[PDB]
Amino acid sequence: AMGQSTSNHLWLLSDILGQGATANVFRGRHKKTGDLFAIKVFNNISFLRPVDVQMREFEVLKKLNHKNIVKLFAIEEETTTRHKVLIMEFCPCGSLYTVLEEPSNAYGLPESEFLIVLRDVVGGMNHLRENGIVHRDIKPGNIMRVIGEDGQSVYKLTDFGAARELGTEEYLHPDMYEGATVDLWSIGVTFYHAATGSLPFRPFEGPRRNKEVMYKIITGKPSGAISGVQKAENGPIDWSGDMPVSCSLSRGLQVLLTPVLANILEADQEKCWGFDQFFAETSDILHRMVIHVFSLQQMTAHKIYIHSYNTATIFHELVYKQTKIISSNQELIYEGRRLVLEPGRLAQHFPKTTEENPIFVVSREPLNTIGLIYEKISLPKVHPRYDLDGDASMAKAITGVVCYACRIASTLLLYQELMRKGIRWLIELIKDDYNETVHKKTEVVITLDFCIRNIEKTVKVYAAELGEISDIHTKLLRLSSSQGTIETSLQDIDSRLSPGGSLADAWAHQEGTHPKDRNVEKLQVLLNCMTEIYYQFKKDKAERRLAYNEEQIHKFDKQKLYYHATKAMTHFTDECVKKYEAFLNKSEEWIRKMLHLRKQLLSLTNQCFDIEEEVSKYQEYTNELQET
Ligand SMILES: CC(C)Oc1cncnc1-c1ccc2c(c1)N[C@@H](Nc1cc([C@@H](C)N3CCN(C(=O)CC(F)(F)F)CC3)ccn1)N2
Repeated sequence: AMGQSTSNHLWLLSDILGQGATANVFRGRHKKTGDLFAIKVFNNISFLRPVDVQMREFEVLKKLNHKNIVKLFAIEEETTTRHKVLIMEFCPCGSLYTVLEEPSNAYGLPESEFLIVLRDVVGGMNHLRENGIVHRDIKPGNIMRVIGEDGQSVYKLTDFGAARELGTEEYLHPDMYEGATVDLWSIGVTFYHAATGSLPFRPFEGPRRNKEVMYKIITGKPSGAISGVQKAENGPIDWSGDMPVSCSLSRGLQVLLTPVLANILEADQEKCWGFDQFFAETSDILHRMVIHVFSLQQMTAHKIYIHSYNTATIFHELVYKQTKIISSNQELIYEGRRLVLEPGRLAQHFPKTTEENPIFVVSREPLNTIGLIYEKISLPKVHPRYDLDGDASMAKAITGVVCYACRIASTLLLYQELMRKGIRWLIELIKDDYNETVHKKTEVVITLDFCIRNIEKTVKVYAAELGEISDIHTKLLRLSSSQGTIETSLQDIDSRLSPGGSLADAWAHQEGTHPKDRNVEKLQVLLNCMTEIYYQFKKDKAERRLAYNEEQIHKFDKQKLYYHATKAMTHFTDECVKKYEAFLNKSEEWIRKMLHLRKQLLSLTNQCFDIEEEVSKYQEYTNELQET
């Protein structure tokens, strides 16, 4: 229907993207070119109208250009109203707030996506700081997303510098609710929200007329606690200086991210960081690369963040911080071959590793098997009330839980398939140690046997030495005999290394789950059915009221969403989880049987080397006879 216009651009007010206090932005096009731009039509601008200062202000912001900041192309005045309109580049993909509405990120964004936002936000925020311009109000609803040429998102800043001539309540700083840290506060709240999927400080009901408690939480924040939430009405505050279990981030990343947030989330400027320390420590985190490590004994995958110029000694040490294995017993395997790392080798030249093909870590010393430990979350109660707004929030919650369950279920299958290979490779590598012990033993055996005969023949070729010649002769059979006693014990190990030898991995090819089971794809089918219903309830919430037929289909759909969820989690716990714990139970035992075999065969190999010294002495010594 009706739609406003300008000299160069036009748009209909139906296509609405954002409703701000001073303005409204809609989806618009250029009057020749037809390209999309965001139209900021200023509403109620007369008592201001500083065509004096804002002219110069917006002209300055126009040429201000960077890849991580929304570009202001032009400022025009409307035809029908003489209103001033900023025309900016259109971000097709929404804001960070829109992505956090997605249930897949209800418990936090993917680790990779978190690094993109973090990198872009700081760089954009840093570009305005070099110009002195500073924001304070940075919020996911104010951080837009577009898709870059490489396909991965690029985040930009967009509605800053609007606080001089005339913070989100949840992202406000304690003293400003009623410098250096006051900047950094809303960003840390943003970063906690992108990693966890929820806000740091939460009263029980929430941000309403009982919001005085919230302010006490912020003002009562002890130490380097990054979060504080009361789980009951008017109850105590559960404080924590670490991140939750539902966090999709790797544990190695949390160790570096935690100090940043603890130091950038505190009201006192005495003990809190500046933009320089902040830019330094996070930029420190982004330049490090990731090397994927799977501890095969304990079944835990790891992401070690290292600078490319760091050595392999701190690498073993940092690995000790996550697997707690001392560097000298840590043994690496890669692409099924053992891997030798010099203590001073740089990380740039490490082999290329992924989570589906990492560097395995094995230890001779026993280690407990932990597995993936994630937080068990059940479904919430579905009320029969028709509150569409309530039905929408409940849809995001219940669908996000199954998203979490489906990611873990996808992680558990990865762990098993990874366990299965690392086990199959390990035995062929330890048998190579077995291929090598008889190996090196054959050098001793024929030299020894013939050596005894030369001494056993010289008695025929030719009282004093004859009595001991026999005695050395007894000892040479004492050792040829012991060469004979261990020889029997190594073929016994060979019977177990053989298929069906009580060490085979056939158990691993049976108990757990496989991609052939297709258990993860099955849950995404039901989970997709649920999200469209979710995005539909938002669409019904936007109407505020629905016609009759649609309200009853909405009541039909809201009930199938519960039935879908129960169907998936039941398939999750009764098939995927249980068959995983059974694969984990038989996993600790087989390593015990493998590490036991590795220590005995170990000894037999040194006993064979133990013996080599004895035949190296009799090799010479007695043939070492001196004579004119
Ligand atoms: C909101 C306030 C902070 O906004 C500003 C304030 N100050 C300065 N700049 C901005 C500013 C600048 C650039 C842009 C935005 C805001 N919003 C942004 N794009 C968009 C895209 C979207 C995404 C979900 N899709 C929605 C469907 N869809 C439409 O077209 C529907 C239609 F057809 F009905 F329109 C295509 C777009 C959402 C929100 N913003 N792009």
